[PDB]
Amino acid sequence: HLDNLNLAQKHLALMLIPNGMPIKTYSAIKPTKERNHPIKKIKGVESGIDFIAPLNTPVYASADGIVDFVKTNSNVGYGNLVRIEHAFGFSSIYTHLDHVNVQPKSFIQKGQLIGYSGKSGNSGGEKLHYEVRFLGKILDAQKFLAWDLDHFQSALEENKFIEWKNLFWVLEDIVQLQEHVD
Amino acid sequence: HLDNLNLAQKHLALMLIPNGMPIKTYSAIKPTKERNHPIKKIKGVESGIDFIAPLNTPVYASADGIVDFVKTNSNVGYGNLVRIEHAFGFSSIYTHLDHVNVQPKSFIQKGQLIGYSGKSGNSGGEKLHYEVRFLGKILDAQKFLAWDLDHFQSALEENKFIEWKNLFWVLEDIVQLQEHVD
Repeated sequence: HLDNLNLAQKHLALMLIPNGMPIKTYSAIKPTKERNHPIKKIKGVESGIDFIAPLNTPVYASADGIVDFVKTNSNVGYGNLVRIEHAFGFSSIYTHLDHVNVQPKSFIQKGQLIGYSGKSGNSGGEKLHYEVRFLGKILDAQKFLAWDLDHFQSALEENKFIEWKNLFWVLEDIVQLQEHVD
Repeated sequence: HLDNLNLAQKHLALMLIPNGMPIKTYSAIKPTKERNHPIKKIKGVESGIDFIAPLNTPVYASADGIVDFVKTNSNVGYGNLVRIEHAFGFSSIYTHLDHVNVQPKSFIQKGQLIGYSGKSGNSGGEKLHYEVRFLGKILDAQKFLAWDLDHFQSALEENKFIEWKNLFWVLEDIVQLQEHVD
């Protein structure tokens, strides 16, 4: 069934689950594993990815959801940050920000501006730190960056801890309900 | 706009956000405020509702989501329980269960069986304890019990802490995308 998903299922998944790039301009992308981790201060921690980008680069939500946590005047650890809760257990986090433009409890639309990149906290310089998690579990963010309508299998290969078939069964019942209402 | 929502928005909201009764058979419904709270052991705690029902009554998910936490062999506090995370910050919890039939990380469909009612923990007898929350904040569960297609304003009157207009703007963009794909 993961090979024969319909377009309605694909479009719905890409509104609800993080996908694509959260920033339009960057000079480099590097895993956080390869620098001193913002909290643990050692290399080798599986912890998402950093977009090397100049101060004040706009940062955009990677899927619909709700803001559940922000830090707006912090210069320690992750620094200023936004965490977005998405459907079906996914979350995305955006850190080291210069400025935060959304409030906790605010509903979020995919592509909405949520802040401006900075160097706050233990950043190692001007960059956006980005993580995608599933019930708090760290995932390979690159698989979600590369996920789009023309590359739909990308995120589905993050399959060890996520039961994608069962998620798409749930989404099929949502798409069928709207076809019945058309 | 909350008066002129289309049917596609209404149907989508009722798949994603808790609504209706999580149990088919009960003798009484009473707020948990009116009994000794499972944890605090005093009256007057705003804490959801209890369905007075006999042991082994099946318990059903009130919306689509993901199981984020279970207790399966507990006889203290809330007892055996399932917590379901829904989209847009909502959660539902089902407690005092005799048996739990879902695992953490499992995707859930609205109406799916999730366990069997019991008297586990500080239950005060055979009952299902049920709570609906928004980013961890307790809500008036009766407003979600009474919410359905023919009574669509019911949950929308829980309006003090939830920006329903903004939520429905987000849902409108999902419904428009599927109309464009039809």
